[PDB]
Order: sequence, then structure tokens, then C-alpha cells
Amino acid sequence: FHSFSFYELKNVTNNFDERPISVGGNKMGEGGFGVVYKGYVNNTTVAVKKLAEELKQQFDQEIKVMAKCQHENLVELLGFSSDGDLCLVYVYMPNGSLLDRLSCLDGTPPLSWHMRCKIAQGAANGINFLHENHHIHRDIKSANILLDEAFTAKISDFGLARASTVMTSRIVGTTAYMAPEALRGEITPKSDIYSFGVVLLEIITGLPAVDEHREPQLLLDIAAAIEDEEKTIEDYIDKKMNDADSTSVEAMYSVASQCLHEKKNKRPDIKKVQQLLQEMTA
Ligand SMILES: Cn1c(CCC(C)(C)O)nc2cc(C(C)(C)O)c(NC(=O)c3cccc(C(F)(F)F)n3)cc21
Repeated sequence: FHSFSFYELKNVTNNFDERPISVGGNKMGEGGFGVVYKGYVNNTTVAVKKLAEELKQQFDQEIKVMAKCQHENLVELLGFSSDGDLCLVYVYMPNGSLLDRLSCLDGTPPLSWHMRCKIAQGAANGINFLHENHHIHRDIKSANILLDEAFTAKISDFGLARASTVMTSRIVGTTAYMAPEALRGEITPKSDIYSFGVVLLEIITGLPAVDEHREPQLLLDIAAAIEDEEKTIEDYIDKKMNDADSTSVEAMYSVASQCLHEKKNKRPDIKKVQQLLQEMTA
């Protein structure tokens, strides 16, 4: 929408105070080749991404997409800055990232099963909208699903997004969430479905996708051993909730497992996911 100057964004972000908001600085998180700061423009609380070449691509990209695609489950951009490193201004997300809330970072209460089931549908409804509008996110992860005052899931980061069985030399995304074909250079909506299946797994277990100090390191692998009756979801169900139902949790593991078929073509499409996630909350 608007075109803020470096200096205003600078002045209302205490000169991009890299100290964390917890200490009473402005730094909220680090993502999309940049650092996200708390701002206060237009008498409203916002989020200001200062961008760390190809950089101008990921900037002007995140504008094009964000200008075409608005939806209840996608973050909204308010404006930007070119005047002296680039900046993007977004609507504040008071409950930050699903990752940070899943790990109860900074002491936030654990998310219920109920809140978890609505966050899953939200995230689906945001991807689907992306997929209906011939868009591939390429970076569906926990850290890219933000949470509002209502704990409504909002997908962020389209500075990697691409419009739509194609191949790319610039392989990019997050290893611990990426599909095999995406890992070898395939650009296919079917990759976004797999990543999402990792997110379903994080929602169910509360485990990060990678933990270098866990056996095994990768959540993907916990799902494989379960598919091989070497483990149970039941054993991994996050203990930090009191409302979880076995039927309901098993219904969501079901969607995940299908999302994580290593055969791109055996993966459900976003609508099947949307539908499956609905039928579970019935
Ligand atoms: C209020 N807040 C708390 C503190 C959490 C509480 C207050 C619950 O402890 N951590 C937060 C973490 C985030 C991150 C940056 C990791 O996403 C954000 N984000 C945003 O506000 C935001 C909004 C739109 C778009 C974007 C962007 F990601 F840049 F695309 N970010 C707010 C947060």
C-alpha cells in the first residue's frame, strides 16, 4: 500500500535495535534473508523486515505476490522502503511463529489440541489459496506460519515463492522440511504438500523438524519408523496438552503420512488435505 522512508522505519524501530524484544529491544525474529523488528507507524503496531543483488529479486517478488494474494490465512504487507538497505512493513502478528509457540519459547503457554486443529486448517486454507492462484511457496515450515491475536494461522515469506514438473539450478528451501524432488531441483506444488506434512508432525508431537541432539535428528525419520511399526505416534504425541483425542490425533497423522509419500504423485493435493483436516473436526 504505502511507501515509508528508511528513516521513519529506523526511528520507530529504535535504529533497528538488534537486542531481543524480551530484554526490551525490538528484534522479534530472523528470517527471509533479514531480521524482523517491532515497529509503531500510523499509530498501529507492525513488523518491519530489514533486508540483509539477487536480494532485490526476493524483495520485489514478495511485493508482486503479496499485492495479488490477500487471504485470511496469508500475512498482509502494509508497505516498504527503498530509500537508503530495503525494508518491508507487515501487520503485527502478536503470537509470533507456530514454531516458537510449539516450543513455548519465552514462556508462552502450550497450545491446546483445539488451537492446534484450527492452526492446521488455517495453514491448509492459506496454501490452497496460494495453489488456486498458481503459486508455490517453496518454504512451508513452522517458522513461516504466524499467529494473530485470535491464534489464526497466517503463512509468511513469499520472497522464495514462484508462479505456476520444472527444474532449477538455484536449489533453496529448508532441508529438514524439503521433499526429495525439491531437494534435487523440481519446482512442483506437490513439494509444498510434503513440507506441510512435516508441519502437521510438529503440531502433533511439539518436536522441531530437526534437533541435532535427538536420535533421530529428523522428524521425517520418526514418521518413517512409525510407518514401519518400529514406533507409535501415540508415543510421540506432545504431552503439553490435556485436550488431545486418539481418533483426532490419528486422523491428523493420517493426513501427514499421506503428505510425506516420497512419490510426489502419491501425495494428496491441497484440497484433499483441506477436506481431510475438516472431516477430523466433525
Ligand atoms: C510478537 N512476536 C513475538 C513475541 C511473541 C510473544 C509476545 C507471544 O511472546 N515473537 C514474534 C516473532 C515473529 C516472527 C518474525 C518470528 O515471525 C513475529 N512476526 C511478525 O509480527 C510478522 C508479521 C508479518 C510478517 C512477518 C514476516 F515474518 F517478516 F514476514 N512477521 C512477531 C512476534
